[PDB]
Amino acid sequence: GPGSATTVHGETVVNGAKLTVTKNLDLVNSNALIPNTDFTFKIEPDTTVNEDGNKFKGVALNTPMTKVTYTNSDKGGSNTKTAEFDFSEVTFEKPGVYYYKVTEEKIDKVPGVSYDTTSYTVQVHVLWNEEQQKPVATYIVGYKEGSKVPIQFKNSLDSTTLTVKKKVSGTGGDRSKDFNFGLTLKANQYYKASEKVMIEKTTKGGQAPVQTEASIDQLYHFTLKDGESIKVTNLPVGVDYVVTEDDYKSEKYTTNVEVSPQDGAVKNIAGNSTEQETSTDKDMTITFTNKKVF
Repeated sequence: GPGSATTVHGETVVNGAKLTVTKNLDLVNSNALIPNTDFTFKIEPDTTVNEDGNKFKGVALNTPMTKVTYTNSDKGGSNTKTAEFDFSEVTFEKPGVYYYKVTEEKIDKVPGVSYDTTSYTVQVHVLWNEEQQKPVATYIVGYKEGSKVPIQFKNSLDSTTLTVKKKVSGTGGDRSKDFNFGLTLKANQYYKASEKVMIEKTTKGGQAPVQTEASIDQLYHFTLKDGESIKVTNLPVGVDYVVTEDDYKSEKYTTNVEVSPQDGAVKNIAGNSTEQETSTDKDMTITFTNKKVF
């Protein structure tokens, strides 16, 4: 090489018959749990092409779908995964640019996931190869809306919060009494047993909010005084749950429950426990009112 420079008499080889598809899972809550699921990608001959001497409709692949898989254990990781399409076995009859469309298939929709609807046009440049004595997929160019770009799909993972509050009313209500509660989050296919969600308890005085963890499929015990709350801060969407307060009728309390989703319709339950609710993308506030009079 010139002076102190170092000369490499060739290059790193790129496989011009293979196309990488990248999945980026975009978390609205950076602490979100990662659901067990696939993302599927399909490649199809582009029908919209004007078939002249150089441009061709793509030749259909034998395996026109590929996928990436996510599991609960990916949490904390990069949340980027790759798959690949292979064009090496595709028989091209003549040199040309062969056009395909690459999309993400939203077949099994996961609660709280927003699916990328991007459609990439992919040009497979197929050049005559003197060695192999045939037309060969030589390089691949993909583009979205007027820039040649790596093929990436970006799916968004939303999650939610559940806030449980205690309110004491009546002239007989003890505002310094601790009421006992249980929270159960039920496991499903997306989020298995023992995965943990984050819980913050706020008390009304000088102490800062306290952090704890609750396991899916495991009863979580907590207490609340009037005007205190807990908040599940990274509750996944699609998760069934029950909140119950102990029975305080023998201590002369009446208990009612208010189930209030953010922009939704408030729900009043005379009694002691929520139904089995299912978490949605809306923040849920559940208030237990304990009333005592003379």
